[PDB]
Amino acid sequence: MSDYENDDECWSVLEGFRVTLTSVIDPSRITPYLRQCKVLNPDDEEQVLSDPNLVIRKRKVGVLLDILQRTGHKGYVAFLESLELYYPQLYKKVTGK
Ligand SMILES: [Zn+2]
Repeated sequence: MSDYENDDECWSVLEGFRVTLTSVIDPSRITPYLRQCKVLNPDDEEQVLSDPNLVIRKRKVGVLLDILQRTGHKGYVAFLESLELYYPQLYKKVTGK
């Protein structure tokens, strides 16, 4: 069991994509998927679903990534999974494969 992660590298790359990520990704849509991957907390699910309209989405996903970094690279893998599942063309941009 290690103290902290070095995945600040992984999530600072997503900052370079944040302008697209926070616009295209539905954070409230994938809340049970992120908890299934054990990268989202029950309290944070309640706080993301607190917006029924999701017109504030471009703030919501940005604050979501802040919380997901704290699960290390596992949040980043479950992130790329949610992209590969729901948004194929966005996934190809973010991973760049
Ligand atoms: Zn990493």
